[PDB]
Amino acid sequence: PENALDKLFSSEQQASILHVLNTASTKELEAFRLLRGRRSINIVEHRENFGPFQNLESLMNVPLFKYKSTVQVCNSILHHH
Repeated sequence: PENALDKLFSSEQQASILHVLNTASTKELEAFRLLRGRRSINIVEHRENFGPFQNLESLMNVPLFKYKSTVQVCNSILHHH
């Protein structure tokens, strides 16, 4: 986890992003431009079938997320939640 995506964020920043990923509706997620469309549905359905996100790296398990796009999504949620 020393090389985890999560290490790019402080613990409080990580908690703030995870809270949104774990509680926002698809409509609320689509307010983040990078999540408009299928990504928003994917986050909500993944958390329902696999559980709430415990770390940000876990977003790479969601279709349509890669490392770079995960970082960019998290940076947007951090600033605009």
